[PDB]
Amino acid sequence: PARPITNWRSGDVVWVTLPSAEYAQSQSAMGSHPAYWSEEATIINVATGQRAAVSSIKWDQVTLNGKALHKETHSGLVYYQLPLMGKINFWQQGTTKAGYTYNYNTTDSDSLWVWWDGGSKAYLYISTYTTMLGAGPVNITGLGAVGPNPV
Repeated sequence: PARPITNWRSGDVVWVTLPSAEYAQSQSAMGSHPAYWSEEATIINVATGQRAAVSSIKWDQVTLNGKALHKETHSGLVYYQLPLMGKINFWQQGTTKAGYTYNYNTTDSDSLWVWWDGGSKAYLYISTYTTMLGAGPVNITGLGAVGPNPV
């Protein structure tokens, strides 16, 4: 059977869709820097072909290289980190209008962050510098390579 969507490995390719994404000026888990986020996001492991709604995944069971994801609580809410190698690339769905991240001209690598209440609701966040794709709602597609476990 195919590797489950909850099992990630370094070097995996992650394709994400953020339907009706909204702009947040300050993402608590991203150093209070801006982010686009969606509550109807889907996540795809491109090489394995497996996929699921982000809100369908139990994020405290997701692993990267067999290790639980790093998690942080900010203002009482829990966020889970899927680190990348390189940056997160995103654009307006169906267009060539690209977004860019907060650290758009640094050598910093990005991370996907997921808020999960422990039930069947979850928000996917991607770093953005500003409202270059609008304040929302805007359909956004994202693409990254899963990175190593954070020290």
